[PDB]
Amino acid sequence: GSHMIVGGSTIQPERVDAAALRQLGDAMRKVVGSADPTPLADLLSGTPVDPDELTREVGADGRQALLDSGMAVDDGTTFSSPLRGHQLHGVVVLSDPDVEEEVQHRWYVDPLWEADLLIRLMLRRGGARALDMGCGSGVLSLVLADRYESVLGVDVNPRAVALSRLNAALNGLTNVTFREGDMFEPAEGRFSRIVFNSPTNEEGNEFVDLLEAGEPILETFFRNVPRKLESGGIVEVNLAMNDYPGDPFRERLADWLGLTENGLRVQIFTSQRRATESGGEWKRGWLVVAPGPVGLTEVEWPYHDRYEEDPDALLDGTDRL
Ligand SMILES: NC[C@H]1O[C@H](O[C@H]2[C@H](O)[C@@H](O[C@H]3O[C@H](CO)[C@@H](O)[C@H](N)[C@H]3O)[C@H](N)C[C@@H]2N)[C@H](N)[C@@H](O)[C@@H]1O
Ligand SMILES: Nc1ncnc2c1ncn2[C@@H]1O[C@H](CSCC[C@H](N)C(=O)O)[C@@H](O)[C@H]1O
Repeated sequence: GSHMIVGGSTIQPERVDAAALRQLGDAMRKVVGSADPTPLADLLSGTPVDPDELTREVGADGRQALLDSGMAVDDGTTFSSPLRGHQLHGVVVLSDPDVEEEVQHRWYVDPLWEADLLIRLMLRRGGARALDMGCGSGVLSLVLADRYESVLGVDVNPRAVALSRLNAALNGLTNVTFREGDMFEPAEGRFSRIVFNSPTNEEGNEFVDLLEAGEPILETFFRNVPRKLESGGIVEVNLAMNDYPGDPFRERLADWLGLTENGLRVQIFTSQRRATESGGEWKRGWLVVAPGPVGLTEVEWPYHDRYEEDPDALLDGTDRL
């Protein structure tokens, strides 16, 4: 048909018993991320697999649970999966494979481009109630679930809600809730923790799709953050920022947050930057709202480079700062 097919597959965990899902999840903990792929690990890496082999490893029920949830598809001979398995930070996560923009369905889910990294940037603290805006595959929500009494994930992509729910089910996590909706609209009450791996990269002000929504989505997030955040609470945001001549991002951010009016402390840790036509600058960085002296600070923290060199060096970094 048309070429934008990756990310349109039907995902339906509610079609399977939660016990079957937690068993499949247990099979996945054994083999996903381990070299010399078993049948199940190779299925979750995108290779066609004989169901005979797959059956010996997860059972006949496990084999049906893969088909009924949509984790696998029966060609005729073999089984294939439209998703990819990951195992990190104590959790097992499925998501779409990493592929080029041009073959991305409008419901394509973040293939975990920065999730492992952002999880290492996250303050290791815990508390009452966490929110994960744009939760995608649910990966950030599943991690936070370990140190928060409850976690709410929100995404406007109904495929990502289904996938998030599947992944929670695979890990047998019971304190995680996902809702479909537009930004804060289904997030009732306040939160002691808010995390946002934002849909922003090189699109500037332009809305391109659900993964690159333009600066307007950041303005909405940050304008509404003060009424969503508990006193003493913590916001963390992965984002792309654009500085234009006489028009720096950090100032637009201050207005959105009502920085002085709300008494907020905001630090931006900038990791990558490149000059643009307009004479201004593109940045990628990590923004944290946390308690302390009212104001906005910006530092250079090349955490993308230090990640390539030694990932565990990033643990408790924002705490040290
Ligand atoms: N190497 C090939 C890949 O290159 C691009 O991948 C980008 C990611 O997009 C970007 O992720 C960030 O930008 C997304 C929007 O682009 C946001 O939604 C997301 N929250 C945010 O973390 C990473 N930082 C860097 C990576 N090079 C393409 N997009 C992708 O199709 C392609 O396979
Ligand atoms: N208006 C909106 N309301 C809620 N989520 C939105 C949104 N617009 C885009 N998003 C979501 O924001 C997510 C950004 S990608 C990050 C996904 C996941 N948290 C991870 O780290 O891997 C996407 O899933 C996208 O669907």
